[PDB]
Amino acid sequence: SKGEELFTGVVPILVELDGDVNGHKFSVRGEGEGDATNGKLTLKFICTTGKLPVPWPTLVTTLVQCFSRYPDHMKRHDFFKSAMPEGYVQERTISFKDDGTYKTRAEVKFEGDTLVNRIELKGIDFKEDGNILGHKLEYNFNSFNVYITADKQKNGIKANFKIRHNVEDGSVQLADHYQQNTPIGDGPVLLPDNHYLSTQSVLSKDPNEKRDHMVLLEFVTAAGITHGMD
Repeated sequence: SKGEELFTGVVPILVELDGDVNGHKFSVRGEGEGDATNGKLTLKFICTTGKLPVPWPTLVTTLVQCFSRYPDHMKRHDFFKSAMPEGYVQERTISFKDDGTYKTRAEVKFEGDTLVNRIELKGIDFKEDGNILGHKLEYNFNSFNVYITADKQKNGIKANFKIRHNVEDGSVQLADHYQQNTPIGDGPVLLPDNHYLSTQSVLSKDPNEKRDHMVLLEFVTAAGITHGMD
């Protein structure tokens, strides 16, 4: 790509999310930076409307897979960077087992030198005293493999995967993710062979921050392609 060239160094990131879950309206803003060469990013998120009405871990996947490290032998399979700078639309349905559903639409693109993720999230049918609206989820995350496939009649990619959030009573809350990404612009993109993204996330708190917030460190490497060396 020349989309690839845009990620050779450290890139500033801005994330803005506008949310509505059972009529609770909220906003989140995140800032930090990404380094695709090492598949690493660092971000701090603030709930700008006050107290966040859902648990922070439930928003992680919604809150820039263009910062994945693709190994050399797999560069031909990186849709996310090939869509830059014009970007891509990322849509999900996140279905919480025995509870509500989030639907998300985001545009991920450059605005000047900053990579921007701008999201709208709508959440419906949540149980007012279930694990989500009742804040019964632990503050932690885990590592996941996200399987990527080429959209079979169209010009983007797809992914489905399960996130498992720990609940405070020792159980797990499932969040089944269905994802589609499609380019904003018109010019050629890379359509990948089947592979996956090996993802790891660590959450923390800033001892000096008294707003409702999440600090996040993430490492993401692509894997699972046998051919393309030398």
